Amino acid sequence: VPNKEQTRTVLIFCFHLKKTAAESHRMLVEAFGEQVPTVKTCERWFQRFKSGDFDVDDKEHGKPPKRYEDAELQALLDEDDAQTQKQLAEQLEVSQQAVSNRLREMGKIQKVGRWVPHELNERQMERRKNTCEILLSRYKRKSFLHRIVTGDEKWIFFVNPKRKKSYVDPGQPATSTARPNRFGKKTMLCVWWDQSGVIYYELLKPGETVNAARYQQQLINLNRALQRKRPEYQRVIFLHDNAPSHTARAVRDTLETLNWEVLPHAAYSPDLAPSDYHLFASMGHALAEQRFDSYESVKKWLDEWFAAKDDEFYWRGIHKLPERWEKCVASDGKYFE
Amino acid sequence: VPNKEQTRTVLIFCFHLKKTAAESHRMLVEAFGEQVPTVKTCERWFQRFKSGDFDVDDKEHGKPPKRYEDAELQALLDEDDAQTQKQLAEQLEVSQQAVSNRLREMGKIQKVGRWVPHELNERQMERRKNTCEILLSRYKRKSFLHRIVTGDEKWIFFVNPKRKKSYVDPGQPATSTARPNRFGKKTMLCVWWDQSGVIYYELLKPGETVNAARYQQQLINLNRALQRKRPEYRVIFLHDNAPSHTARAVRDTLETLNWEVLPHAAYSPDLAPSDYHLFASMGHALAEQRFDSYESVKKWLDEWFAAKDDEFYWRGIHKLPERWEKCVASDGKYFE
DNA sequence: GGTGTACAAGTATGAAATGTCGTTT
DNA sequence: AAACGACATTTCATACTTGTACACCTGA
DNA sequence: GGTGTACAAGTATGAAATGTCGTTT
DNA sequence: AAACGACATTTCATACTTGTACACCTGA
DNA sequence: GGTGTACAAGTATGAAATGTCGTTT
DNA sequence: AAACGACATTTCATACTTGTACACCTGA
Ligand SMILES: [Mg+2]
Repeated sequence: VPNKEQTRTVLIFCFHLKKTAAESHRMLVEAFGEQVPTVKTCERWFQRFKSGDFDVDDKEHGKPPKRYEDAELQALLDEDDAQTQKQLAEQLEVSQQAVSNRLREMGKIQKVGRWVPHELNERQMERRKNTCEILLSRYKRKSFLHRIVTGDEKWIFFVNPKRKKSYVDPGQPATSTARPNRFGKKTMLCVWWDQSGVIYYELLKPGETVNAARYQQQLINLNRALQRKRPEYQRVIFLHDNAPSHTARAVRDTLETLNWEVLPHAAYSPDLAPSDYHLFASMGHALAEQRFDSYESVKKWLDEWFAAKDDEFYWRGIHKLPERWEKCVASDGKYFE
Repeated sequence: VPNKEQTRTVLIFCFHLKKTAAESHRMLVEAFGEQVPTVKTCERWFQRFKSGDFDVDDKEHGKPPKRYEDAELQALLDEDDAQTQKQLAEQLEVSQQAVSNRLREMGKIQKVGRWVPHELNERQMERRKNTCEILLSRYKRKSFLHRIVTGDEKWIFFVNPKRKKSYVDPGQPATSTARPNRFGKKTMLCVWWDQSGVIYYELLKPGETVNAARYQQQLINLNRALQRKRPEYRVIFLHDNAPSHTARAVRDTLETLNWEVLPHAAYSPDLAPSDYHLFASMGHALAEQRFDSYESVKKWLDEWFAAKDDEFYWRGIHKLPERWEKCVASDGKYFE
């Protein structure tokens, strides 16, 4: 028994044993059995050989025509980066599966879009832009992160329920997890800090609130702790979000009469807020799947964490603002990647 | 020139030509060159033919021994269905990458879990098993759907943003969308329907509320409507154990109509036809939809409920049995 | 920020598959 | 000459390992 | 409850690869 | 006989097109 | 929804324009 | 009719609570 390839392999052999084309077939036939290629084929083969050849592979056959240029489909991506296969299958007068494949046939993967903080509008971006433009402007003259202190305020739900992803045979159901209670115990901690480390942190009582005075009282307690915890600082650059409670007529005056550099920070720019993006964020993660039995436990936890984190950490967080702005700007104020 | 495959093929030729090993070999050298297998080899090859073992392909040779047996790592899935590779790994003293694959090898894929309403306290489940148990029992006797009217209430924000999914070259930004303002312009539709269709529905104006008072009034308008649209009508009202629904006030407001309060277990939106099936459809339907006007909403709703094929409603109300048959056989823990 | 997966590219396993050689036929 | 009967010495789909690449999450 | 992606199977291109056959040497 | 022009006859990777299968959404 | 200022718009409360009196030419 | 001082009694410029609006977090 021979085949269709190894077969022709033999004629190469013959071709080197000088046995003439037709000559070879003669053996070839009698070699195995009549059920084999023709003479003609061997002449052709030999003909192909004489020139200096060898079947690297059969040459590409005839194939139907591409029902649609390749980039013709790439145009659409260019228009709407995120459509559905079904959608393109229509714009292309094709099936969807069809597109499934062309897509594979090109780098193309499917990614989910980032969620972003707000529909920033003209005037808002414009603000951001400059803001950084400036801060960044000064960060060049010289580093003042070295003397800047920030802090913001974010919740801490007593139950971070994690949706669990599980490994299993297809058609097999995954681990189901119980939704969170939209109205359950949650303390609203707020903290301040700077490059060298944290500074002072209060954890409100479950269901507590921050008022204009409330705020004030806090800076104060803050200060007392600051001076003691921080030598050098005995100006200091304060950076906090344009809340309504931080944009307090009183506090503006409780701050001024306290003397602190009220560092600017555009509206809706939490990606410009270290406490936000780098600090809370870190927490965010390891703040997960975690459940909190009692308020004290949370504080209990807040402490451990805050501590363990090598001084380095914070440094970075704070020492990011540069690049952060640098983006804020280059991005023309739009948020950024 | 030849190779290893083709070569072997030659000694297939030669064989059949009653040519000898040490003979085939001779040719083989004069054929291509001296850069051809060892005569020895041929001989060996020959023996393989005496048996007719026409070597179709080579044969698996040396290989390291499996570090960790197969159903071994699979036995850890049986414990915690969903661990991380880094974790299964670190329990089989083997690199992670390593795992990725043995998983890959076994017909194993990862899929994210289902979300579900609430943790059912040992007790809370008992409640459900019976509640169903019973209805299900009542159903065997008679088919009381043909007269079942239910309704629950659901919000409707004016903007419903959806994280977008874009196609592009690896490492590349996907078209991003801006977060929904959690607090914002939203209405609060309230509707009742039955197997045959929708009967009546109010859409409480922006930042609206509901109080025993209000509901009564609703329950009532409902009736009116119900009657002028539903000839035949006893009647079975199925509605969640809200606070404004378990109020003695309305407890009477219903009694004063014969209306049959069907039974129902707390934390059980998955037996709320009005919920798991009516809204449900609507949900997709409201995707990425924007509403510039409170009326625009009322508009859509109308158009929609019109659009809905009659049968659809039926199905929703006829799922009820299967649903319970499940409800029970699951012991309360919601199903799937 | 912090993980989690899966490609890419090295490092061994180890029994073929081949080779070398002295020895039977 | 033509095989053999022993060990050497190449061979090469395996199992695993580092090394990355990179979708995505996390703060809003 | 609804829809979006991809693994199956079929199925018509259509030119390279292969056949059949009467010339040519 | 050996091989070549000439007009028929296969092949086989393609490009799509129905069928599904099934993760994951939605309702909460 | 939570918390603030800036401003429009219904109210208490204090200060001019008036009204009622009693008294003398 | 005349023209005061004294107390009422209405009027009206003006110092309080109220009640909307838009703003910035957030997103439970
Ligand atoms: Mg409800």
